Amino acid sequence: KLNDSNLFRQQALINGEWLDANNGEAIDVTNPANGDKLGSVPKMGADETRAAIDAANRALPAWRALTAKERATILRNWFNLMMEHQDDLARLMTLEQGKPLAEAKGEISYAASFIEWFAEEGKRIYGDTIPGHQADKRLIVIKQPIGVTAAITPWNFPAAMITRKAGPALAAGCTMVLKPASQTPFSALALAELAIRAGVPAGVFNVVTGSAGAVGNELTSNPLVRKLSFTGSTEIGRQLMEQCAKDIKKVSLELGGNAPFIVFDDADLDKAVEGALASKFRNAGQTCVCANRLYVQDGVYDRFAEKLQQAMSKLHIGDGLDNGVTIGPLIDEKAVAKVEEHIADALEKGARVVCGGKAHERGGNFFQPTILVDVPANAKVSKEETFGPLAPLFRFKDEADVIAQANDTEFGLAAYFYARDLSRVFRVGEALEYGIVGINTGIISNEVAPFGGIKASGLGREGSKYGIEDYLEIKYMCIGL
Amino acid sequence: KLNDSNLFRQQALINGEWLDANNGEAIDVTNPANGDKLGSVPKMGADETRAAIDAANRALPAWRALTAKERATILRNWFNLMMEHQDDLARLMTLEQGKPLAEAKGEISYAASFIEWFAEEGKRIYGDTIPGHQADKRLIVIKQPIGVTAAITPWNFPAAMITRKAGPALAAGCTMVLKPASQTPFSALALAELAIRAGVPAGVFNVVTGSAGAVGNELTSNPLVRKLSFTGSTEIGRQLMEQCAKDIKKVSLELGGNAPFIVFDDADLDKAVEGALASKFRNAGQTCVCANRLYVQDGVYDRFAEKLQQAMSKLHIGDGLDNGVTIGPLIDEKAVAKVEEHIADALEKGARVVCGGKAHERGGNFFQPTILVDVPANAKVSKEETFGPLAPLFRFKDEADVIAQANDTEFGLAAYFYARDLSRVFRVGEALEYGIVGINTGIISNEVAPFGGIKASGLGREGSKYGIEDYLEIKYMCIGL
Amino acid sequence: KLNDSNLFRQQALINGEWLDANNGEAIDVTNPANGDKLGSVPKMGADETRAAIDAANRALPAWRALTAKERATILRNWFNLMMEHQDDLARLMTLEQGKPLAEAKGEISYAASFIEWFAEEGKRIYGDTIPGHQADKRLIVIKQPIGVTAAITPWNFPAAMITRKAGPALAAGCTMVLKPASQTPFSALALAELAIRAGVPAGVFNVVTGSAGAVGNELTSNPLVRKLSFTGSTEIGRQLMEQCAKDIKKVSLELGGNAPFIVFDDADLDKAVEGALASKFRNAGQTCVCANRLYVQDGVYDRFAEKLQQAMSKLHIGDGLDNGVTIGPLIDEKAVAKVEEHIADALEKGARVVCGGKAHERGGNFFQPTILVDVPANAKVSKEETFGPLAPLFRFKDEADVIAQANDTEFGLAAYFYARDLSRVFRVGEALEYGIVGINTGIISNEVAPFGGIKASGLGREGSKYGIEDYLEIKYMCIGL
Amino acid sequence: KLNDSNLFRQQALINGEWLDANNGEAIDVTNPANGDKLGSVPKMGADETRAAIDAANRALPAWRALTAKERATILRNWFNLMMEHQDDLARLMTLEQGKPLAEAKGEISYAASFIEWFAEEGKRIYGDTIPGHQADKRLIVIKQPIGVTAAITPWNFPAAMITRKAGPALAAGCTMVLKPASQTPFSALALAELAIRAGVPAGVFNVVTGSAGAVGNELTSNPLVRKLSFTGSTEIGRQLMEQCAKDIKKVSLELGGNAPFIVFDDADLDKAVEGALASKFRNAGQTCVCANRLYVQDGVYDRFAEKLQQAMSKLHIGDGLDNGVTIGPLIDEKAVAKVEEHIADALEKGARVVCGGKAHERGGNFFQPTILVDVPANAKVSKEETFGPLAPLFRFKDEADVIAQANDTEFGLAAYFYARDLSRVFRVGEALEYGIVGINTGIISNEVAPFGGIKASGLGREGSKYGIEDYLEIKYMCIGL
Ligand SMILES: NC(=O)c1ccc[n+]([C@@H]2O[C@H](COP(=O)([O-])OP(=O)(O)OC[C@H]3O[C@@H](n4cnc5c(N)ncnc54)[C@H](OP(=O)(O)O)[C@@H]3O)[C@@H](O)[C@H]2O)c1
Ligand SMILES: NC(=O)c1ccc[n+]([C@@H]2O[C@H](COP(=O)([O-])OP(=O)(O)OC[C@H]3O[C@@H](n4cnc5c(N)ncnc54)[C@H](OP(=O)(O)O)[C@@H]3O)[C@@H](O)[C@H]2O)c1
Repeated sequence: KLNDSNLFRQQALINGEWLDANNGEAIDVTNPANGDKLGSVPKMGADETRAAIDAANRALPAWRALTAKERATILRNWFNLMMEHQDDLARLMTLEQGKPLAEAKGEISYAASFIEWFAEEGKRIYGDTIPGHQADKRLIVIKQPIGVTAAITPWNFPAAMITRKAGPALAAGCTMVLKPASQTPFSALALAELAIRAGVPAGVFNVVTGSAGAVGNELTSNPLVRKLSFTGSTEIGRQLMEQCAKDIKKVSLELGGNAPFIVFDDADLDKAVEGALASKFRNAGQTCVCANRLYVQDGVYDRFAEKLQQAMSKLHIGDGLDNGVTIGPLIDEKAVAKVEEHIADALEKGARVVCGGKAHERGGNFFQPTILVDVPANAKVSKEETFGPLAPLFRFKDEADVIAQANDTEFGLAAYFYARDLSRVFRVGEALEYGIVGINTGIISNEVAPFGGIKASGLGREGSKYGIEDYLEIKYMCIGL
Repeated sequence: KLNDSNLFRQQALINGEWLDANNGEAIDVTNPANGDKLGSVPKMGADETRAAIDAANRALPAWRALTAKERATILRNWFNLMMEHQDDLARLMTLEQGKPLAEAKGEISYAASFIEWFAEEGKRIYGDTIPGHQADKRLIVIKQPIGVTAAITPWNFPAAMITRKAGPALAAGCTMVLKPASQTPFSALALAELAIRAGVPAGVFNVVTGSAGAVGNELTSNPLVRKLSFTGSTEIGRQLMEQCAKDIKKVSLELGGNAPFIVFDDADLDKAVEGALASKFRNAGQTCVCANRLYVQDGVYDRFAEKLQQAMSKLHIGDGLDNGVTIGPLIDEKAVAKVEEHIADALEKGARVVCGGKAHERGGNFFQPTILVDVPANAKVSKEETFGPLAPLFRFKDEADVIAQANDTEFGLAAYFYARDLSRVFRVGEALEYGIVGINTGIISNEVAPFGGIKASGLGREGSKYGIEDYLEIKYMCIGL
Repeated sequence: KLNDSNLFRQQALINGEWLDANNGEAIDVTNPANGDKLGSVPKMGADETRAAIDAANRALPAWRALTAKERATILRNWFNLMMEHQDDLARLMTLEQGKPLAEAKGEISYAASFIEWFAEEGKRIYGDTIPGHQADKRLIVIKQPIGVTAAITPWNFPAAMITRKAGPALAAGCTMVLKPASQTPFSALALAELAIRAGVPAGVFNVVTGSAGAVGNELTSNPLVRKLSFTGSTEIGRQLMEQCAKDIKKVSLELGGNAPFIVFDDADLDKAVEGALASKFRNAGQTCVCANRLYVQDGVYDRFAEKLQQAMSKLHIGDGLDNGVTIGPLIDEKAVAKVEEHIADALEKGARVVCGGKAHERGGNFFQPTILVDVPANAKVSKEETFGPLAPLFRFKDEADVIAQANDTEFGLAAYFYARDLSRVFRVGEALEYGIVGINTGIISNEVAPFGGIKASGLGREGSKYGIEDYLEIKYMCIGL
Repeated sequence: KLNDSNLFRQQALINGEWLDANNGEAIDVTNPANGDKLGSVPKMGADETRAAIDAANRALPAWRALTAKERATILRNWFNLMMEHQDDLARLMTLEQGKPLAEAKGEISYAASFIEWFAEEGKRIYGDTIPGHQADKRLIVIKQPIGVTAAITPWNFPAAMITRKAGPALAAGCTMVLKPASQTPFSALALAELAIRAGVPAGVFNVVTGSAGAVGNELTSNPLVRKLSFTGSTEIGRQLMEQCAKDIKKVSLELGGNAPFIVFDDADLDKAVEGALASKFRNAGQTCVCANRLYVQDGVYDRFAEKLQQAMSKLHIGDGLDNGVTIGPLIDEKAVAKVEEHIADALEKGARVVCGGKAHERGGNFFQPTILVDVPANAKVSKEETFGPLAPLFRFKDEADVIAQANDTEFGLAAYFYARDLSRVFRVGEALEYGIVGINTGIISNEVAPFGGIKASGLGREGSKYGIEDYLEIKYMCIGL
């Protein structure tokens, strides 16, 4: 398999040391395309996690004390190494998580861009001087690393989730203990390996593998951890925020979404269809910003449905390492069951399957890209994140009406719409209750803009100048002359 | 009492209406100097709070839709009214909370400044344009009001605590339901009255008085509330943050502090003493940023102690309405009990009373300005928040030792130090784990600088350009050409 | 006359004293509507200007040394006084410059807004801290007043031109010597009077009246003057910039414009006509941002021309003090002469007058609002600033053609266009070589956005956070630990 | 000689082509250490410069149209190449300009950092959105490249002067025509060569060699050039600013300095001496920020003078290619003469040579580091830029006195002072009329902070987030809904 075999790691990284769990237990990792065992990863608990936090704390003063340029040098080394080893990293990711190799290569590039961006940002952590309240007073604001930080990351973007958190943390001058998804830990550990090679000192970046709560409970209850960042389900987000209350930790969360994708009568339809295909079926729909509800205005509903159906039959389901495959398997059978459930629920409420609608002939974790039409506003899918390759099409008549429908949810991460009228664009863009709004495009991803949710969708922002804020503390100094 | 009798309110403000509780129950409010009943306020519960939230929700679109200048006009009217009625407002505050009239006048001025500052800041909510990731993409960031907000405020700064939250909320384009302290609600309600007179529309700013549980539980559990701001004890902060997890609310907290006040060998000792007197004994020590631990270097310990004792003998205890009174009573008998406990604890651990030491001859809520020496680091008085006119005094050797001692706490709000050497000032200023650092000054309060805590001391900042951020949501728009 | 007779001043203000010229010579000021003498102002020269500069220099340390808040108090007093005396100030302006009373009241309000805006901005002059290049280095940037400043202002906006320069100068902590237009000096002197009443100290703001080059030569050659701001003709801009080279003065310039006004096929035509009317005929076309060239796409040319002609009928010419008058006289005979020359030049090159086109029946400085068609691109009116009620109409074919035509000029001040298509709006908005671009609106004026030109049109910006920059010097401080 | 022989170029670079002058005339370049001919560069004039401007103009749309990241990729390649070829570039520079090899290597590294920094800054050109003046208005500010730019650079920092201007220009999206110093053109042309290798397209960066005004007259009179940046003498700065007035060009200037270096009673003397040695004798005192006047307080004057004299023994004069040489030759005989003239005027006015005092035994351009004492304020050296290894020592009594003396000059570039007292540091730091202030350090150079002068010392800033502003135009767009 790999050009560089040392990128494949079956041990956790704590304080510069590759280690097994104290008790020797491991978690098996399997290939979602076929069920084959790829390897394993330590099943760590509180004790190893505690040791990792103590290592992060011990390494903090010396990391914090480096110049921004010397941190930038190390981080840029990390970035360069990621790009150098791109092919191996992509292969590793396809094997453990399932997405097509081209998608995985794209993710490596995107993931790496966070390391580069924040290396640069670290040199631009600006304080302020503020005109004084009295002639004999001087006011200075500085921004300093929050300290030891914890990160919990999901399985759907096994590389980019890491770098979206480690990038700003390390560039801020913080240290980090990261717990990657048990289903896709290899990508995280490979990045850890490249961090060593880049010159990241022992204890500055630690990767601890184990079962959800064992590691997580220690991360949220240890007062040395001053900041937690989590990406995943809304329910676990709730529990983690509750747990963080004891120490009044600063918490960043990127949670559930239920993205509306809105096509107005004045849209460029071919572009809407391309946007919809890219937005819905990226990572087989296993994305927090995937179109989950497709609202199409009555004037263009029939034409759009036809074009979308034409475009969808062109997708190739298969093993993500094979030529021309554009839809891989879902992560597990639990993901499949949810897609199945959403389809059944839409049917019981009067929707019609136009195409797909069932598990793929391959079985296992493979599901057919599917289109539902005549989907009513009371359907589960209208309220609940699908996380799979299902396009449900909601009809609409009126702009005010669709805005009300789009916003009628506790979530508020990404939304998309297609329209050409300037005034319409402003009205809809402004009225949508979402943290991210794609306008005439289905692909919004980059490292330079703030990515995050409002409402039940989360707290804080990732990427951009705003992204590093969450890892800093403001200090106000008032000097008496 | 008052020049304008209509400033004294004994009813809550909901949706522009002055109301009693539905069940007509009231909370009595007494004068802490003597125990006299001043009046009462409604004892509202979930029902009235719910109705207030619904009013704030209803009022939000039209408030949000005003220009920043028209919001500024209304807020500047409120500011001007506060300053016009300064004398009445100060009197009202002295009567209900106890502080000397001059301190109350000072607080009105400071409280009002937040309204003015944020009126101005509202016009300066700047979005961004960011260079695109592709030639056919445009990136725009806008900042919009988070929506309906809740505020819970304490008794120690009965006017400033209101304006530090209502100012940025309203200027951001949010609406607000505020629950003021049951011991000092009149200040809040007078401000409410002036908000009506200023042109603040019905439902934009609501003040609900009642039991903490009954009002607070509704604030934290109603999903229409998207943001909570609280100032008070660390334990209630923990509970409120837990409760906010359900809706993933944005939370601002300003909590406990245990402020170290550090005097180095090279300090101006007369200035250090002045700063210590101002910092420790302001509001009789009932301040979240009050000096709570006095660290004085070996070389100057004896001289500082002598000078401090000279300066303190000049302190005058009495009714806050009387000439020359500089120490008023504490807020209630439990305030006294805590101070008494901290003394008892330090003595049992081998400390010495240098002056004060017990409850004043007047009795009731009055307490003797107290200094302790020979206090060990594990004493209640040096680990917990005292909120009384009691200071332990510590000797230290050098820079390294005192920094370690200063930072050896779960808190992180304010710290102070006195030194003249430039290098020392940077070293100590940077090393202190506090959100606020006073350097050669004991008074750091203003509206223009970010005020808040790190660690267990809070989340978010109040005042300054950063203050309004906590009430805004960032929206990223990506336009496809 | 006036409600407050002391607003009418016939003396200059130097160092808090109302003075005549040393030689007692005066400049007569006449009413452009009828030629009546209104009064006179001192005809000052180098001597009095030098004394004004010395007074500004002398007052600088104490003005600079005030807190931002105390400068804000004084400037807000000035703002408030301007609004209080709005009616008198508007009357005074209509009498001396000619514009309709409603336009003059509008200008007072707009002029005043600069004083308020900058009073606020003075409190928000932010320095920086920058991460250091070495561990033992600290980098701090502060912004300080440039020092003594000079302002030269034109006759077309006799109040707003003052406040757009004095506002940011005084808020920055600078002092100022201002030379107003000889044709409209009363508005400037009234403002000066209000500055006294507001608490602006002697020598902080001085108004010297006199003949262009005598006062100007002293302003540009005196090394105590560190900054010059000028609004007027391009040719005088060139000369003043040349003169400022000796001392390497910081120079702000707002110069000539030749504003294209572009109407696309997909425009809302009624809104385009309304915008065109407002943009072209405001201040009788005597505005640096007035539509000077009207480009209308082939598909809508005929309809637009018809509608514009209908709308122009409801403009009423007369004395600006009379009810319903919407076009006053031009400033003088020379202005009438330039409009006649533009029309004559157009006609001899094949142009055709649609309506108007001759001096008004009243004579003097009154001119008929005029539409010209068949105007060649080599016509004086398509190349030069007209500053009169003259609307030439240009046909166009496609977007790329009109952009090339709009940009084919040395000027680059304001441009306007009307379109509904989102992509078109971006393409055109981005490609126009102008400092200010109105999109689907003819009225772009406010204090909060940066106003200024590119190319031969000027240097620097007025209004906004960028406006105060031109009156500050950046100071970089590098501290060695 | 060089590792990479193609770095040594004897032709100009215009539109991607290496060219001789139209008339084949060349300028000889000699080694200042011995007078040897190194080679020559074209003696170009108006015609070639005009062709270069046309080439820059032609290349602008496609350079402007790239994404910020693709410009960053090209610029980072340039940076990397500079660091890769550091040894050759350093050698080339030492040969043509004379400075020690270690100084030259340091300049290459410093010069390269501007290219890196601005590559990063280009991705961070932020526009704004501003809250509207009316509910139906939206305000957007964008920042766009100013267009074709011209740069004129001096001989003292033959690499860093180029990159300080080309860096921000190209990162802004501008194109550039650069005229390097005729005495040190090879460094510029080598950088040009690496720009080709980096992927900088033809016409984006042009280097035209020629003698002063020939090239300069065309740069300043050609209206396609919209921005000029110049570093050199004050007198040429004045002339260039005058010439730029015709087109109202945006002008950046870094001119003469006369840096005061102030040592207070409470300074660390050994550190002051080290700082003074580094500040005064870097590049043999041929730097715009070199200490030119040494003010030492009465209490420490004698001790400082003794220590400075001891330290001046650590200076080793010779060929910059030889081991341990720390002072090279001056640039030419005219430089030697000016130093001899300053010493003579100082002695004529009563000053005394403590050490050195005349040309170095080698002759040619070699001069002895000199200390003067007993220097009066009327000496030329107190008013004029020496640009040579001459340290004059002034005695001062107190703070107010030295501040007044320091500021008593038309210059305002760099100043330095040594003091430990916090209050003193603020007082003096704030009161100094300089763009750059070193505090307890003699070395202030970096790419992250704004570098530039006030008063007659310049316009604009180089390095930092501010550095790019001078190369952008602000565009205000106002959208009507
Ligand atoms: N991009 C996203 O915002 C995102 C990502 C993933 C899932 N989801 C949503 O969640 C749904 C299904 O849930 P899921 O199982 O994939 O995600 P989940 O339960 O929210 O878990 C996400 C990650 O958090 C860890 N985790 C769970 N509970 C924890 C705890 N108490 N303490 C510490 N860590 C804990 C898990 O670790 P283990 O791997 O060890 O179990 C997992 O890697 C999906 O269908 C999707 O809608 C969203
Ligand atoms: N860092 C600085 O601010 C700096 C730098 C250099 C000099 N100086 C000052 O000037 C003195 C040295 O004299 P200098 O002859 O080197 O100074 P200068 O006359 O200002 O020359 C500086 C550079 O600008 C070029 N130049 C001069 N006039 C020009 C014009 N009209 N158009 C276009 N380019 C023009 C020259 O090119 P050519 O080589 O082709 O003649 C030279 O390389 C020093 O003693 C110092 O005080 C200061």
